[PDB]
Amino acid sequence: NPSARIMTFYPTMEEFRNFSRYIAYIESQGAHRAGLAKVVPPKEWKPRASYDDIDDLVIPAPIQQLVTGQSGLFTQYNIQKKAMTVREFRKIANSDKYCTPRYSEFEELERKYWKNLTFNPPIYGADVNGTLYEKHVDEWNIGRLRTILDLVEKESGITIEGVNTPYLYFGMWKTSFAWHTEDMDLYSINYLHFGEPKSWYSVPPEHGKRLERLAKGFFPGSAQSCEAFLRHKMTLISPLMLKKYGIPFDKVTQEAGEFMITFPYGYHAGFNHGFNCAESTNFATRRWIEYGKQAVLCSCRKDMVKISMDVFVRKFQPERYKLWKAGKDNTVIDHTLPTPEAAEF
Ligand SMILES: O=C(O)c1ccnc(-c2cc(NC(=O)c3ccc(O)cc3)ccc2O)c1
Ligand SMILES: [Mn+2]
Ligand SMILES: [Zn+2]
Repeated sequence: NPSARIMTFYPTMEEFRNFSRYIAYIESQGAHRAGLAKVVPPKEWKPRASYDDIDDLVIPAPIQQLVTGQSGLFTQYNIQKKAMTVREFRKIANSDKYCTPRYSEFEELERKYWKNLTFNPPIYGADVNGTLYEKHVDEWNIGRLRTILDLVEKESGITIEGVNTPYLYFGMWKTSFAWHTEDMDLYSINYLHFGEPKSWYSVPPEHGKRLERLAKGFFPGSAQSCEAFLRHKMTLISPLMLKKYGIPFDKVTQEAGEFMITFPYGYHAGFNHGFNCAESTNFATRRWIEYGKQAVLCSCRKDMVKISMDVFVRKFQPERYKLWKAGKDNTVIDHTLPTPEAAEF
């Protein structure tokens, strides 16, 4: 994939069953070079009978997103509100003061997003522990994907919420997620159970460093106070600003019933079009490991997702364990190489 563009995939039912092999397949197709890929499951597939039980479900920690800034550069502050249900949230989301506006093309909605970002602060029901998969769904079950990230709980019992456990995200119009790569520069998977679309922007892993250089110029106090201030997931940067400073990016809209897959060191951001609900978790492959080892983490606060790479290096790269543990493994990552599990392809 020489243009590092966002690809879309339509696996048949036979290809869909083994998750790790399909991930490996799309990397042999170079999907990973965009940092983001969309996957459309066969029409024969569905993760849950109906979404009707849900109105009684609780959102423990609703977050009100207040946004300050101007001229393409914004900082998002997350004011926590008090708990509420899906029935309550849908009421406020479809309300006349928070609902989606009418529009022609997508480009129109996008303009309205970047123009009104900082007015009428919406509520985002984020980080809600839980799944909406029925127990019998055994293909692409975000709850139990069986990838090597499962080695983290198997050898230490540590469950990191949202990372090796699923998260549910209830959004309304204009709720967004700031520019970030995943914790420990992992993969993520995101399924949009129902409702209005979710739009995404993405920067190819091979240019992520350019985005960081730009971000440290725009936010010098923040750069100075943390080795990786973007992991705070508070920074929004408009596509025009990226364009103006010559950072390659791509955009995609995810509609209900479709998957997004993000790749290691793939910076991404986006917003919800209206009331919807999405499930998300991280995962890993053998290719992730070197990213794992070199990832720069937040340096200024505690309770930051940090994962011990020792177990991974001992098991999958034993020849370099001693060099690494002694700090002499000066390996250099090539963002275009696909994961070794694609030797089948
Ligand atoms: O909103 C989404 O659906 C979305 C899409 C893609 N990624 C995420 C995603 C979100 C987060 N967290 C955040 O964006 C976040 C922002 C402010 C906080 O105080 C705490 C957390 C951490 C990793 C992620 O992968 C969120
Ligand atoms: Mn993310
Ligand atoms: Zn920090």
